[PDB]
Amino acid sequence: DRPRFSFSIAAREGKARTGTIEMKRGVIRTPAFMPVGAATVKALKPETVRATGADIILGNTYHLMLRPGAERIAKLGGLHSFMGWDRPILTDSGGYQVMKQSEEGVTFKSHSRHMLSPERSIEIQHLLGSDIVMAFDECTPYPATPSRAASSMERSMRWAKRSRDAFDSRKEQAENAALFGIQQGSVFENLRQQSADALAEIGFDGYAVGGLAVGEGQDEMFRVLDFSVPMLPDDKPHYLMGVGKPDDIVGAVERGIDMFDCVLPTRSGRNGQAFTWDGPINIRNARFSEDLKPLDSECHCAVCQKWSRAYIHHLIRAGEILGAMLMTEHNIAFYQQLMQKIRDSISEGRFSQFAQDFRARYFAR
Amino acid sequence: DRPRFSFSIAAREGKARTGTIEMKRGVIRTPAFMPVGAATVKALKPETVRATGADIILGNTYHLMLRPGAERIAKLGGLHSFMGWDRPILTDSGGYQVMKQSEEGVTFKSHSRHMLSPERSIEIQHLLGSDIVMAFDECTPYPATPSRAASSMERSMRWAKRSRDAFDSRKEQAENAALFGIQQGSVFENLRQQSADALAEIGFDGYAVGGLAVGEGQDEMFRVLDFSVPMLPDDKPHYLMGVGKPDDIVGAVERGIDMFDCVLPTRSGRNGQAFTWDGPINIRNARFSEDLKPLDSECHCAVCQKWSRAYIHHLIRAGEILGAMLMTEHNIAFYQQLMQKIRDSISEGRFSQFAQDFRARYFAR
Ligand SMILES: Nc1nc2[nH]cnc2c(=O)[nH]1
Ligand SMILES: Nc1nc2[nH]cnc2c(=O)[nH]1
Ligand SMILES: [Zn+2]
Ligand SMILES: [Zn+2]
Repeated sequence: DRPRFSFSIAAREGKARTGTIEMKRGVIRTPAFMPVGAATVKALKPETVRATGADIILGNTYHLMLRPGAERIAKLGGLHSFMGWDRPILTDSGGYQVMKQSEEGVTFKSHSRHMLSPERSIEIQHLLGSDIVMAFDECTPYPATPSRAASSMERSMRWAKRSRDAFDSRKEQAENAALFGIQQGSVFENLRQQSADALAEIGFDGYAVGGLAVGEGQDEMFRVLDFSVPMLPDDKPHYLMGVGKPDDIVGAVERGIDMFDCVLPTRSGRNGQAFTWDGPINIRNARFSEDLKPLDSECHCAVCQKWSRAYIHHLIRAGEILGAMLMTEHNIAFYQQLMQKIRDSISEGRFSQFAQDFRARYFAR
Repeated sequence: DRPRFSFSIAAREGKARTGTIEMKRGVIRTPAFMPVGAATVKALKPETVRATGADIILGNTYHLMLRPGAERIAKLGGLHSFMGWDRPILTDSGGYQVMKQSEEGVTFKSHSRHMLSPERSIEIQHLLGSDIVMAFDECTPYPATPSRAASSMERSMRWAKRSRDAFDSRKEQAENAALFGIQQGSVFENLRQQSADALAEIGFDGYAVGGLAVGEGQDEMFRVLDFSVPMLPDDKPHYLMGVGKPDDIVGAVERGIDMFDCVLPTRSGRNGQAFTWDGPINIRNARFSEDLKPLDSECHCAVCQKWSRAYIHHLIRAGEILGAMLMTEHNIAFYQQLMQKIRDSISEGRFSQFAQDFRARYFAR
């Protein structure tokens, strides 16, 4: 009864947009942050992930195809049933993480040798029962010569067409899921343009900006976004893969990005870093040992309603699992509250002021 | 408004009893199992601990006096506030875990040298804000000569009197908390009798059987319980410290024990062992990789409502925190459901049949 995929832009401010993606398993409010999930968002039950405000999570073809295996997950009823998350899941395509390359695909050894190709990647994502399927692309190293960036991007575009065809051949997948293409081209405007043109000629439900989670720094990332995002179709979602810190997200939204994923909130949380509106803090630091305030005194999350910095400091220093649980829940909730403030401010025509106020306070520390 | 400590026996069957302990922070249904908590029941939020049915948890003087420190916990508002558990907490006294002994107390080095004595143990437990305070006792090694068991037990009884006096001197503690004595005497009936007599002459709110979590095996433990529990005052709770496996608990209840604590459900859970009515299972075993049944198909816990053996097998093999969370919640819930079945069967006059049926199925596997 519900739409397969319908993106609607409710409001804009500059290049920023806010809206919704309606899918069969739920609505995704944009700009959106996707928590990253080995068939788990680390240290969180799915109900807790949802309680933080997340509408969609990310799963990884590369990990799940090895453990527990794609056919096995399908036999067990699909990834949603397996992990107990009934809302949308976006799966990355696997070629990027895994990085022997050839025109056919990539061969690799598990940490046993396996192969991935556009066709196999689409099939794996089908067996998992993904809602948003990513085209199978190639990682371009950074830095790269223009010529190597070009040949990598061109192979990715041929693989994008193969991904489109494989997805469209599987009628249940094409009826129930969406397919996103991935723009490549390293930091080079002409290659980014050729990549955007190729992807739009194939046609996708959404367009990711790939190849920018590669250590280039925020200034260069923003420079590339400045020219790259306008090349993508305006009427489809724009997904910046693997980004990022809170300020990266704000600046990327200012440049027209609608969707994000990053391991930072989960990974940092486990390692004692909590995100706050006054910047990140390292909860293991001695200065928190008697601090009865919550991690952030404006955060609405359940952790900040119930436990102090002092307690969480104690747990993390003791290596206690509950410490990782509480830090991760707070960090994912912080990211979701950031996205909510972004959405509300764009809707209300005050996103420019929000971004300025956010940066002033976040970097004052 | 609520009672400091009121034990009522509602029903009996043989030596088994069922009833309630009313305290200021809540009611404890007996026979009771206390999950063990570094100011956390490992991998569980307090609300989850409560959702499993637990009425009371155990905390440890020895660990908390070093990390984060007893004065520090008191400055932060007490252990209940610090960890977010508002119901009763029983604290062990520290002398046992820590095991230089003298009549004054025990000196030890942290894994810095510290001292514990009856007076300091009571003070630490006061600073933590414990509801049930344990007398400061000595660990008798197993095996022990009769003479060494006697001298150890006698020192423990002198320390029990010092514990009583220190507790009674602190009027807020004596008004709001309860004090339990600990019977010692190794495996020797005459020493167990002398110990029970000394404790009853001092007078306590409850009586623990100490010195039986020492590797003697179930047959010998039961033999000692057979004569030791009847020596304790009938009208106060009987607490078997550090026990045990499900069958240990059932047999100990048959011998008049009302309260238990053990790390098994939490520790085993993290290491992949799940308790079921058909005995323990090792969820990492290959036989569970495609098993869509829950950990136990009769268990009422939230884990068994929502996730399969196959998923939990995957999580534990992957080293995922959620695996430890789910295993621990299920195991603590299993223990609580065991206690509930024990309480109901005693109340209904069918505990003998329950124990027989339980053992037949648990050991059939
Ligand atoms: N498939 C894919 N995933 C990514 N995650 C971060 N960057 C990328 C990329 O370029 N491609
Ligand atoms: N204090 C104390 N704690 C225990 N836990 C298990 N056995 C004992 C004991 O004999 N004394
Ligand atoms: Zn928070
Ligand atoms: Zn269960």
